[PDB]
Amino acid sequence: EHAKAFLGLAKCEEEVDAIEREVELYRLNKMKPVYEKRDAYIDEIAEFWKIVLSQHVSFANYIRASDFKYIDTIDKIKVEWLALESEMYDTRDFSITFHFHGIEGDFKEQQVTKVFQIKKGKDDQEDGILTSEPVPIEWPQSYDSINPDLIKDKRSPEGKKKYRQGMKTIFGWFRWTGLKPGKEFPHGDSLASLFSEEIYPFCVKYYAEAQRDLED
Amino acid sequence: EHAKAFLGLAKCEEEVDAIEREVELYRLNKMKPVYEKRDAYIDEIAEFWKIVLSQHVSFANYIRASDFKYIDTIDKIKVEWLALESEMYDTRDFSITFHFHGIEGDFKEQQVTKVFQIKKGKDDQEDGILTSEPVPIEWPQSYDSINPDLIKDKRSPEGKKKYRQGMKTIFGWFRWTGLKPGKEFPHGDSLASLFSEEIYPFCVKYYAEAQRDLED
Amino acid sequence: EHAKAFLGLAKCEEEVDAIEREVELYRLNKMKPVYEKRDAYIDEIAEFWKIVLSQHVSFANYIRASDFKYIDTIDKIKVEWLALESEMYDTRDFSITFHFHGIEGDFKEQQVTKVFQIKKGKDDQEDGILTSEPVPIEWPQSYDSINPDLIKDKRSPEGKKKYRQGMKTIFGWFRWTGLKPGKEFPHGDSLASLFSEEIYPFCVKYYAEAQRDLED
Amino acid sequence: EHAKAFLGLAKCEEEVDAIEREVELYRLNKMKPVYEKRDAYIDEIAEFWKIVLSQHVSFANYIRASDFKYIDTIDKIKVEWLALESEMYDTRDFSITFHFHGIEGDFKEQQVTKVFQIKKGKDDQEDGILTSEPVPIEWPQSYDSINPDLIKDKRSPEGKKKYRQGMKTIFGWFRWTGLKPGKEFPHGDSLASLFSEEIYPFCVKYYAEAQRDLED
Repeated sequence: EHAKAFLGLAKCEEEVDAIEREVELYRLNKMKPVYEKRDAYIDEIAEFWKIVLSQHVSFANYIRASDFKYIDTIDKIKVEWLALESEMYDTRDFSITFHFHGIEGDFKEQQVTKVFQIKKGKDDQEDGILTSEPVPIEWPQSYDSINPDLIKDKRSPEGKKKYRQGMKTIFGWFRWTGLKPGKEFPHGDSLASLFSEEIYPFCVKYYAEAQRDLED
Repeated sequence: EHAKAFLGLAKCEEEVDAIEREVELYRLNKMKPVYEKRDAYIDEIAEFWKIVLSQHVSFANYIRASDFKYIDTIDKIKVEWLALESEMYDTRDFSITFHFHGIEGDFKEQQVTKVFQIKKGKDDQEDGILTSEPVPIEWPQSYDSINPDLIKDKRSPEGKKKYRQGMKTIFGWFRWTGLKPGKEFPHGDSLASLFSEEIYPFCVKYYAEAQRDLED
Repeated sequence: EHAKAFLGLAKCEEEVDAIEREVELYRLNKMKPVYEKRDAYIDEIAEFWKIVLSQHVSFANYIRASDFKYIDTIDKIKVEWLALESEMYDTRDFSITFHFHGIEGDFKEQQVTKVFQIKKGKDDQEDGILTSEPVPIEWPQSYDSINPDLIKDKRSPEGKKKYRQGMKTIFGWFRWTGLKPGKEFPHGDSLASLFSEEIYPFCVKYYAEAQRDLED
Repeated sequence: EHAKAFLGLAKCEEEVDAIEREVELYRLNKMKPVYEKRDAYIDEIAEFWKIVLSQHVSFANYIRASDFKYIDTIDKIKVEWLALESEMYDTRDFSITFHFHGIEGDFKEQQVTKVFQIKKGKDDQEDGILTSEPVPIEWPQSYDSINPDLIKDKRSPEGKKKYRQGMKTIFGWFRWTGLKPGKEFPHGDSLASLFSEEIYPFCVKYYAEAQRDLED
């Protein structure tokens, strides 16, 4: 009845995995209402996101300094976890919504939402990896020369170069999917994790740290 | 009403911290019953712990190979989380219970339990650190020469050396407290964490890995 | 006897330290002529440095992406080791010389050299740490608002902020000394090491890697 | 022109590689005589190696604490670099010689030397990796049950287990070659590097540190 034991143990492991999911759902449910309250207070501080995003340590490593002109117009960010809507979603799946104030003559005021979900390929310990769907955004006027929608050739030496430059901008990240390795915005996956795991949850601590450095 | 906002945010952080604790209690409560069931099956495999303990990668780094003779007689381990009994305990606080089969003429069959709880010293980010109380154990006959209870001098060059050698054995770990840095069993705290965070929860995975290496 | 031995060993360590210096001098002397030859070939490839600097992995982490506009105009870099000129210099001491092509009406074409030398503070094991002297540079026109030489106040909340922003640019690095911890360009020392230990010696390997990726 | 330049740079890299070898030979030649002098003084301190080997931080991670009984009898270690004898040897190639005092009726007093040399497999960047030849050693009497030369079966479940246990002892390391990955003493290569790069060169610093702790 070592047999019975082994069979029993295998089933217990499965129950452990089920428990971890139940625990995570509990956490996400309880946190949802507090995030909504927090977000409401955030809306009362006009320059909040601009400050936080410029303060983060590694965020800046992902995007050309050129983009910051536009990143500075972000005045709202909201993350929502998809597993709260349906149990068919992995606990790590989420949507992220940005609002931009825009810039006269260059960049339209607009709201955009992107969705990220996990998938597995089997083969290798792989807990599974993030994927996303491209989502439309109206690019800044000045980015017309590296806009993939305006470049006619993108197959010529010059066109190919312009194309790759655009895909390396923040706007190229919006059409990231994780399904064409080496052909999309680099590390779109790690950027997404930065948001769900660091930036959205601890933004206030980042803001405080930034306002602290104003004094010394 | 940035003021109101800031005050509101500070309170929300506090609620976050409360939620994390509530989440942890939920996890520990749900897991308790599964651990009891698992443990029951473990009891049916006589050499389980001996195998697991010899299999772990880093456990061996903590104790003289000499001790393994006695570690091999362990036939039962149980961890219990104190926060389940009272909310005055930190979520990380726990008791650990060992049973030894013993060895004829050298080591008595016996059961011992040690308790670990967190404390903070303030000063430094310190999430707080583990502490424990010494607990009595009957040492193996052959360890008489480095037994702190039998060494008369322990202040002479020879006595001091014998004393330090005994405190570096597994049995010296049992009187570890974490309150006399540099004078007790080295890294008693990290060893304790090995048990609560790795060895007890994932013992089955370690056992399987060990039985897997039997084949190649 | 044991005495004699210990004195002998102490002297041998001293001889080891002397040998390490002798070995380093040999390396630097033999390398000097090859660097000069190599540099001559480098001068024939106009966009060399621009490409290499944009290619390095961690260089970008040190400076605002804004600065790259100007970093891209660097068309010459030369490192020389001061220990070759005098034995009073530590083997690690060096001068670094930059030439910038400039940008009409924003940034003047110019050549600048900075010197770095080791010093010790004693106590802490410290092999000793880098120091430098501030060296004058004509800042880009567009950097006028965060130029420490043009800010009148720099003590008001706005002036202090503008001042700190300028000191965090590449140009602020040029007045780094390592003598006012926390008040100068962050990690000026690690940046200097990047140049002497990685960028200058292995630039060609970085360039190749960059040209390798340009098609992919 | 550009052609000429590229050919010139390729040749300069080759010269760099040649220089590194020349520098290394210089270092090894100058150090040889100091090591001989130092070793002579080391021979006058009977318990030197025992203390040093028990003191090293990570050495212990490689071998069963059981082996220390025998490691404690080492009273002499000598490393020599083969590149000093012939230029056909890589700078990293070396021989290592141990002398053991032995233990009456368990372990014979004896001297053993092993040789390590680099080889390349091509493709993977591989600077090339260490290889060695098995060298005969008379095993301790008590290790008879896991001695590969005494196990008759080593193909039965018990024999296979005994065999693998022996190959994981320090004595199994002596027949390591690096030519049968996963079937020989684990990480024999990293252990060899520990000796040539850390233990032999800095033994004195380790000894001092150990004598420093002996009072604390």
